[PDB]
Amino acid sequence: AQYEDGKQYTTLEKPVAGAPQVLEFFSFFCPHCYQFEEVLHISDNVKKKLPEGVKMTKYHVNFMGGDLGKDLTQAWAVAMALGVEDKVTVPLFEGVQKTQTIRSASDIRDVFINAGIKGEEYDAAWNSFVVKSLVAQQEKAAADVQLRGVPAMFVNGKYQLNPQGMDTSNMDVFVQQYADTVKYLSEK
Repeated sequence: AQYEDGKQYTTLEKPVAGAPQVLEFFSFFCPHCYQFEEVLHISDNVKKKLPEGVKMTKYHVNFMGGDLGKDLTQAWAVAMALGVEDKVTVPLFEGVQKTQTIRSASDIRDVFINAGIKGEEYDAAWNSFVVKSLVAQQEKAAADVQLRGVPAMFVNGKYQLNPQGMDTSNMDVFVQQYADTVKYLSEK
């Protein structure tokens, strides 16, 4: 067939019940994740081709970057809670990987402040139980699929995207194949 298990995607032998429809994992330390997000815009091109009624979830992971890595998972929880993902994703990626000006939890906080989130409102969220449960959600979702590398995308807790089975000569063409594959998997 045109889409083949083991080629553009794989099937989890241990499917995850109640999993988000489309679930993407990343780390702000992850070089291919910087490419995915800042250069290829995978999340965005996938979303624009998703069927009606299929929602997209994106979670951060702990297993890169040690202590700062965990701070970033908590910061991403804050971003989700406040709904400012689209204001902090670029400066967090560039702060960690481009300028390398993010070295501490305080430096992460600076990104949100510069983006216009008020200090008290960031700090309140950071220390909130709603953020603690969002951190838990992120950790649980990664645990459920035994996650060991990023970037990664999962559809309905059953299928895992396999971008290595795709031509990267042209970036535009790769992105649309990736997006078309997610849409196909979503209609399965």
